This record gives sequence, C-alpha cells and structure tokens, in this order.
Amino acid sequence: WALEDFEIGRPLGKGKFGNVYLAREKQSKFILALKVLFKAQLEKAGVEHQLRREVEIQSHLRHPNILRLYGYFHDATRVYLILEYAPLGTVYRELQKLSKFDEQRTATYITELANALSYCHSKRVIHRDIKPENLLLGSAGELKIADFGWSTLDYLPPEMIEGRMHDEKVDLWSLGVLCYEFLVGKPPFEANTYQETYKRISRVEFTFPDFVTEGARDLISRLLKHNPSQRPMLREVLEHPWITANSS
Ligand SMILES: CC(=O)N1CCN(C(=O)Cc2ccc(Nc3ncc(F)c(Nc4ccc(C(=O)Nc5ccccc5Cl)cc4)n3)cc2)CC1
Repeated sequence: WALEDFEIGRPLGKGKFGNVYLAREKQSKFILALKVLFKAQLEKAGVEHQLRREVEIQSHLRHPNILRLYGYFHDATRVYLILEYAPLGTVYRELQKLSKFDEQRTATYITELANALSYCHSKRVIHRDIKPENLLLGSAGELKIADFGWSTLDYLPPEMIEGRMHDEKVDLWSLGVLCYEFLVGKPPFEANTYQETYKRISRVEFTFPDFVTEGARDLISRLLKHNPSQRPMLREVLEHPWITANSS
C-alpha cells in the first residue's frame, strides 16, 4: 500500500506523535482512519520499538471493543497506520457535550472496557493509558480502545508516579478514575498544580458528590485502592452488583 492509494479528508485530531485523518480507499470508497507518525519525531522519543509492539499486537489481538489496525506502510519521512474508523468519535468529546453520563451509560462503558481489558490481560498485554482521549465510539455507540503504547498525571496510578513496580492493576486503577469522571464529569484528583495532583493521587484524596449512588461509590472505591493487590479482578468488576444492576 501507499499514500496515493487513498483520498485524504479532514484531520480528526491529536498532534504530538501523529495526526489521524479521515481516509477513503480509492478502489472501494470504503471509509477508514489513517495515522501519520513522523520517523524523526519517533526516534527522539525512542518509541520506534513501541510502534512495532503495536503492529505485532494487532496481528494477534482482535476484539470488538478494540480498534483494528488493518495494515501499515512508510515513505521517506513518515509511518502510516491504516486504522478502523469509529464514526461517533472520542469519549472525551461526548463528555464535553453531555457534561456527565448517567449510570446506565457509564455501567455499559465500564463493562465493554472490562471485557476488552480482560481479553488484553489474558494474552499478556497491559494497556498503559486508558483515558477519554484514547477511547473511541463505534456506529452503535460502543466503546473502542485506540492505541496501547506509545503512551497529564490524572489517570496514572500511585505506583507509576511514585516510581514503583507496576502490574496489570494500573489498568484497574484507570477504570476507577474513568468511572468517576463519567458519573461526576471531572476526574477525582483534579487540582490547580502538578504538586497537588501528585499529592492527591499519591494519598488518594478524593470525595464524591451527593448524587453518586452507594453501588457506584463502592465499585470506584475498590478500583482506587492505593495497594494494587487490594484492587479487584476484572472478573469481580463484571460481577459487581452495580454493574449487574445496570444491565438488561
Ligand atoms: C456528535 C458529532 O457530531 N461528532 C462526535 C464528536 N466528534 C468527534 O469526536 C471527532 C472525531 C470523529 C471520529 C473519530 N474517529 C477515530 N477513528 C480512528 C482513530 F484512530 C481515531 N483516533 C483518534 C483521533 C483523535 C483523537 C483525539 O483528538 N484525542 C484527543 C487528544 C487530545 C485532547 C483531546 C482529544 Cl479528544 C484520538 C484518537 N479516531 C475521532 C474524532 C465530531 C462528530
């Protein structure tokens, strides 16, 4: 494949490593997404092997709630990734529109995530940074995870900011933060400065608005335990009463 094989549309967003553009395959007129990463920019970060980790990951890993990488190619100065196109966009933007999701919507998202993350883990794959700007939406409103790593302190667990050994439990922490932000509208450790957020995350200082229900409080509080070992398994998250309360 090559750049001349596609019609490029408007950009969809991002900026640091690569922008991601609307694309159309010239032959089929089928819609898909196209990421442009810069080779030199990748070499300075030293993440070139992490880009290869993705290409190797994507040849094995398939899940309805994870974006398919269809293929890849490269010219003299760029690396192009032929991605699946999530036509409803990023969860980040939905959260700005709706300000906050309701329980039934949050519970569905978290289940889709727990199923996704459960699959990833069982094949020795830890996602690093699940956050709203890395979560996309399918045509049926379903959660789709972009990226993995190549991988703001807001979603990082205490082990990572405090420089400790880390596990797949980092993803369980993120899920907790992601659940809180969904329900209340803002992340639980939000502060004015790096120093506060660090302190707050380190010490797990967060509180709940009165409206958050007992069940959601419980699930989130389990996920945001400082001790990673004390956090639940994805099995237990899927079998939590609040999750299985908010499901058909
Ligand atoms: C309601 C409505 O009319 N909408 C929904 C809101 N909306 C959008 O979200 C724009 C939008 C539309 C479609 C996509 N689809 C998609 N396809 C494949 C991809 F690989 C992909 N990857 C991206 C694309 C963009 C971003 C991104 O901008 N993230 C981000 C980074 C920093 C700050 C904020 C954000 Cl959202 C992250 C991942 N995006 C991504 C964005 C415009 C259209």
